[PDB]
Amino acid sequence: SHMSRKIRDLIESKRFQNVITAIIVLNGAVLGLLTDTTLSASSQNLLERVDQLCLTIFIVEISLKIYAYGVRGFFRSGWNLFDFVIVAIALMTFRIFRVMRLVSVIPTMRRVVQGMLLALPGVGSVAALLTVVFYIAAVMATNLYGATFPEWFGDLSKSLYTLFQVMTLESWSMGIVRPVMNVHPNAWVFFIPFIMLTTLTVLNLFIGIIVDAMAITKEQEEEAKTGHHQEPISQTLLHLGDRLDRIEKQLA
Amino acid sequence: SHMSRKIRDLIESKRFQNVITAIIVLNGAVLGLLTDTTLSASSQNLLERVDQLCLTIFIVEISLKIYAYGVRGFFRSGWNLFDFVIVAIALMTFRIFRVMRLVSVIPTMRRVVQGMLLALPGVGSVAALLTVVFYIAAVMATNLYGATFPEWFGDLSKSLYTLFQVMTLESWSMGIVRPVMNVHPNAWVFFIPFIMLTTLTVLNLFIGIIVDAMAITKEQEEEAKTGHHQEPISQTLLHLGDRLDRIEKQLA
Amino acid sequence: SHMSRKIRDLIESKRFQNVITAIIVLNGAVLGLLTDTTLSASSQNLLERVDQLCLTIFIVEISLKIYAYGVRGFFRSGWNLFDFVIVAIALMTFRIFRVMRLVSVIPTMRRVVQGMLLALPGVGSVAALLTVVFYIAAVMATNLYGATFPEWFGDLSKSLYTLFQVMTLESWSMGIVRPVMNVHPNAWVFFIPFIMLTTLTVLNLFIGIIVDAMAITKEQEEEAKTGHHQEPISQTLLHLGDRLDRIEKQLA
Amino acid sequence: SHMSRKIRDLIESKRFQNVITAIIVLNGAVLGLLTDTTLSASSQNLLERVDQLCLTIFIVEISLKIYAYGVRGFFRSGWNLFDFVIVAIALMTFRIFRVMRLVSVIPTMRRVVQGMLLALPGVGSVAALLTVVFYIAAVMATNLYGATFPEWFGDLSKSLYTLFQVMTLESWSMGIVRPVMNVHPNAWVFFIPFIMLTTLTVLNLFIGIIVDAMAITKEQEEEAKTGHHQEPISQTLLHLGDRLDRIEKQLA
Repeated sequence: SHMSRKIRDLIESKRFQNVITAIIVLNGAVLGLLTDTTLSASSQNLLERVDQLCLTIFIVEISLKIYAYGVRGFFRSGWNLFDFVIVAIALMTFRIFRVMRLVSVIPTMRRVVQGMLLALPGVGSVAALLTVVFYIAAVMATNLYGATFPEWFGDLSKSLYTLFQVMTLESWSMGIVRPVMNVHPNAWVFFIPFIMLTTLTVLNLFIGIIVDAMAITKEQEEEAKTGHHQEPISQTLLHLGDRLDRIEKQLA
Repeated sequence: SHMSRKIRDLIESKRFQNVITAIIVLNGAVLGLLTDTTLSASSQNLLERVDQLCLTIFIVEISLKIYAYGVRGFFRSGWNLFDFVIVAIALMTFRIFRVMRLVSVIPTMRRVVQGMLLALPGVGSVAALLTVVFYIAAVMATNLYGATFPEWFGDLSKSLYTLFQVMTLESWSMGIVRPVMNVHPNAWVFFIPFIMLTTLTVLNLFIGIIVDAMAITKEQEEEAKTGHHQEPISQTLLHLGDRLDRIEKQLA
Repeated sequence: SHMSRKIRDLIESKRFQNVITAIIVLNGAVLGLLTDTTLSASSQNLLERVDQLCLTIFIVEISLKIYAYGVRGFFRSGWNLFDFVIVAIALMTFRIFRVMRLVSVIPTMRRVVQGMLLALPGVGSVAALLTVVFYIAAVMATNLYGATFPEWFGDLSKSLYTLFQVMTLESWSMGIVRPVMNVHPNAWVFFIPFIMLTTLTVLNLFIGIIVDAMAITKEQEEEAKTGHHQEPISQTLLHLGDRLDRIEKQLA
Repeated sequence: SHMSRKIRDLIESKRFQNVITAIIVLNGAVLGLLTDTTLSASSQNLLERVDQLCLTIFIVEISLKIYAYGVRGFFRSGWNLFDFVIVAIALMTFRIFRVMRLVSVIPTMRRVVQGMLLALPGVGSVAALLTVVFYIAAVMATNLYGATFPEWFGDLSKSLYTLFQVMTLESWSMGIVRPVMNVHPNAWVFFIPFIMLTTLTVLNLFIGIIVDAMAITKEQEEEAKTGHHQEPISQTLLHLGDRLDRIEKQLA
């Protein structure tokens, strides 16, 4: 009650954030050392104890939190939920995903991720268009080339894999298209438009994400620092037409 | 008449759009399953029936439309025409192109495509410049390298293919230019400027398309939601000089 | 005199521009057909006559021009000069460069090229920085790797070639850096920073050219259509502070 | 005193800058000629003398400077310090780094570098996010693939190297992922998301650096030319609301 409020003053301090950070890093360094196959059984045992400890400190932390905010208002944050699952799941195979908590706990990092997630809706149609082009290209490539080139095109899955490699431009010619053209001389009529269209569309997708993500993140950094953001130049002129219509009705 | 108007209320509903969408997807899923060579004759027969059905539902749809708008005002839309050809052509070899109708029927997808098409005119000159550079490079590479490297440069078509691969940077050095230089030591004087100029110009082309397409699509999304778009800051200041010249002539 | 002025009305017409264009294309198509080694001697002889003709029409054109403007005011245009050299040089080895005249004669194409040239000064320092990084990297790579990898690094020229290939990311790892690391295990400490720095800087160079070129070309298209361009929003507000300081000194 | 002030008039002249530049270039040309292994002992001896001379002229220069500004106000500039270390270090293995002084001495070049350095803080979080993704990916790839593919993934360092190559898209499929999938058929589920996420994030990182660096450098070029820069449109409208609130309180 006064307890509830004094704990939150802990939870929300600089020093406590620094301590959870330091433990994420330590847990991460330890999962890193464990990839090393040459370790003694004792070394591995130790490292596995440091990990147990790290996981334990996280349970407390989360408890401190589920308490000092209650079940309703902890689980009202996606980051709390994510922190929750991440930690809880470890009480039941890629443990190293725990290092993602550097993102949930460091606010400037969290704001980068939020900008990117929030940008995803407005490129949904560019992405769907890419999806449709892939699907169509993969069906045609399977029918065209599957019998003569089955490792690359022998079924839909193979085709999609190969076309993704082709869109990334990786050995698309020496490794895929020239060998195809030795058997199907006009295959460039398929592959060259595929490349032009997917590279255009994937860059549209990337640029749209990045331009929006950056604008979102920047507003969030403003709000977090000062409680508000910059009004769009649009509003500034909208509102400049409220105070000019009034200065003209005054001026009569 | 009241019929004409009640059908359009169908045609233009949310639910009917959802139903045509669902049938495109189904037709697409089925052309996908058909790429699989291992299918029984019965399985193939069935799938081919589902496709026949899908095509049939599309004929009705289009009929519902050519009617409820008349021959003049259906064929006044490029999307209707495209839908028309796409569907009609199937009554006479890449059927999977029918999945492009996800674009013509879903409005946010249609607006992405429209932005891109509408951006094409204003990069026409950058594209023509790329075309001219290719043509010249391919003539020179044929004359320079065609006799000693005929698989890559033996004729104009070969040269253009190879240069396109070179502009995409795919094995341009280990696979093409170093082998060329073993016979023609100064060939880097050709290939390195080619790469610098085409990569600059193709990126100019891509960026111009994308920046314009995005601005067009965004206005179209505004118009579609609210019947108008944002006036350019330019007009907002143009018009701010109409109301400032009048507030100064009032103020005398 | 009235002749001078009536010729210019030819020179500057739409139809005459279309005719010079058509001849450039024809000359280009013919230099293209000549790359084909299989041609009869008669075919080659003919084609070579069409080229002679094309060159001749260009001499007239230029004459019509050097006349109707005089030696001083023809050679006052870089495009006229370029047209001049291009054509004159053919009266004394890459003839196909004549197709560059599509650029000098078509105004929208000329404006693309002008934007790019005019953008070059303002990226001069980014380019010089790239140059310095290359030079330093190539000296170090020669000293580090020249004795053990002389085909790639054996002298300064080899090094620069290889590093250019490395900056384009072409086989930089499977083909160059992994083989280097088998002999020099820490070579990634050289190559990975090289890549990060040159890819950052070359993209800075590209983006700077393109952003400026596009703004320049767009002003030139405005001027060419209407005799003026859009004032920068800056001037529009500068000038909005001239008419607001006067409306406040009026308002006293 | 009047000496102090007359020397600075040297130090800060155009001609003296041109002379230090010319000596950097000469020192650089000479370290370049020295990479050549075929040189006589006399040639090498000479070149090594030209370098000794170059280094000597630099000691004077720096002395002229440490004097005419004093120990406090020379070492108050990062460029002076950099110049200082660079030159002093040569009095005790990559000498060619001395050519970096073209950057410290030429002001437009220095302003390019400053924009880039100054842009680094505001992408710190995007970079940290890339770092975290790498670290996690490398731990997982080591555990997943290290035993079956130890040259690429056998330990954390190997994994990071390979993943960096994969993010650059260099042979990522023909050279790494297809061979991995022959043993681990679902490995595309790891590698394809890795590529999508790192290419998105590294481009975010690059674009953020470049957009900021260019805006910073451009303000610095303004300040250096005229003692001030352009006020942000924001301030121009902020301040346009100071003079509109006063013109409305006047107008009462």
